[PDB]
Amino acid sequence: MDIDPYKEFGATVELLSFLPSDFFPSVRDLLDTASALYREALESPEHCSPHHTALRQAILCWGELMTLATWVGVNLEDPASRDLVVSYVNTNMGLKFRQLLWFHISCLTFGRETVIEYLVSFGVWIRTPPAYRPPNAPILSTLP
Amino acid sequence: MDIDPYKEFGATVELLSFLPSDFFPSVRDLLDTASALYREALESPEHCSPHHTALRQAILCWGELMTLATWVGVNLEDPASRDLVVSYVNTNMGLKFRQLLWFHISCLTFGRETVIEYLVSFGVWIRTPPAYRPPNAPILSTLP
Amino acid sequence: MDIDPYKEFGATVELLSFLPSDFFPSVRDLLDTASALYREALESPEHCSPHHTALRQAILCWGELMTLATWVGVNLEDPASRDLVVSYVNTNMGLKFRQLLWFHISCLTFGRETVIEYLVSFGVWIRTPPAYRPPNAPILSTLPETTVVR
Amino acid sequence: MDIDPYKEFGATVELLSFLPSDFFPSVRDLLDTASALYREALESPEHCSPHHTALRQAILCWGELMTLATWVGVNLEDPASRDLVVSYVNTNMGLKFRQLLWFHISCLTFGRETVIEYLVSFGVWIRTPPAYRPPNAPILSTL
Repeated sequence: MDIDPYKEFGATVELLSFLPSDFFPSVRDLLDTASALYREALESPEHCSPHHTALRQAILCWGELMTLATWVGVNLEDPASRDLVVSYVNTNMGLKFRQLLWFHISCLTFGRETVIEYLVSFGVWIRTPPAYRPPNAPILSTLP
Repeated sequence: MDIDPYKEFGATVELLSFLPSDFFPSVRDLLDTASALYREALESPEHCSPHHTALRQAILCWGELMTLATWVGVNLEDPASRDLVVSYVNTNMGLKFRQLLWFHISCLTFGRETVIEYLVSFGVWIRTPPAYRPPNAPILSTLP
Repeated sequence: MDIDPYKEFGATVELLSFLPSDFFPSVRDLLDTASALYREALESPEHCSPHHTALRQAILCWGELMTLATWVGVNLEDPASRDLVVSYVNTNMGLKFRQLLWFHISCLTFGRETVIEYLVSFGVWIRTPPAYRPPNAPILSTLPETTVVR
Repeated sequence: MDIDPYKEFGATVELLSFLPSDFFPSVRDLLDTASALYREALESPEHCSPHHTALRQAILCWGELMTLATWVGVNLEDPASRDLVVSYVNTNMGLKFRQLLWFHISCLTFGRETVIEYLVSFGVWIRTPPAYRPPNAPILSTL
């Protein structure tokens, strides 16, 4: 099964590649935003939304990966190898889950259509070469 | 954040641990069942069901966990350690994911209420002394 | 004060004295059935049923007995004495609390009248001599004789 | 499970911790009161009240604990460890069970709301410093 966790919603892994890897906030900041804005909804026993379901699952997924990495590192005896494996994790699983959490939190806060239009607009902005790129990058906001 | 994944479906980790650990089919068997029965639905751009969303997320998480495991295993060179770490990841993460995939596949196939009643019935059955319980173990079936 | 814990429910200790020890699941299995089936109602702040009240009190006192026995054993210095106290508790209080928890869980699941009818039938079966009673004991279950869920 | 034996009624263990450990009457006095006032109600085949159910269970299971304690003491070696066992049984199980018996008997006799109000009032009384603490400790009464 070649499953794309976004085509269920309307985006694709290549639509989120418009945003660079250095754009997404850290996992700590994303989970803090989740606990701040959507905590009661996430622990509610209701199917509040597909975004809520996917977000619950993703949070538990990162919990499992962090448990595994912590146990492996605790049993590990070589700190250089520990740094290498934590860099590998943060590079691949870290980036993938930062993408997932950014997408779901933003679709909950501002809206799925707005998030997809923002993806297209930021793709345009980041494709435009710097000499002709506006200093005001596009951003999701509920204010003028 | 204290997220219980089964809660939004009406179940609990206490209810899925109410069944034995060696009852749940292997992760390969469950993934094969998923690919054989609901591949076109898991790869389709539709919120077919909360079970479909949770199943997509669980499959992707198992892929990521196995990716981390095989990467660290290929980079390491200790066979006893391979055995220890594979046993650890199995008995914890593989058990959690066996419970998850079993629950979701069985729900999609038979019914959420049917799966919950099966949980309670099979638990009481395994706990009842043999001479005072029905001789055959309970099992879910589509054939009338 | 000559209190019968089942009398308020219409059963009696003489009616539950026919069920053999092998008929009841272990105290751990019964407490697990409770925790997995009616935990939300047993921890709730509202009276749900006389069975729920009696079951709460039974679980609490089983815990207290267990803590007492654990303290006694930890203090004690003889392995044979530890085995003896464990055997005594498991044959005197273990069986009684198995009876109580089984009764209340089964009344919550199936029904009080159904448990009482099953007790009468099991009494007949268990008092009938072996060469004259059917080989399979009467069964109180939530499943048919095929044990296949659809 | 975290079953609180008073939660279904309206009190908690945090609420009953207001009263000290030396305040509750002895199990003998509590069982004598229970007998004299509600023997026919606790021996009757009726769910007269959740308080009656809890009181029946408490009486029988305290008798169970006493049977275990007497067997252990009869089998034990020396009066030193015997009195140590008895002191442990008292300070923990006897205290908890006279808490339970006091709560349910007082509820049955005066009223559940009255018992909870009495708990709050006794908390206030026991927190007030002695120089300003009245000698008339709060007491449950009908007349």
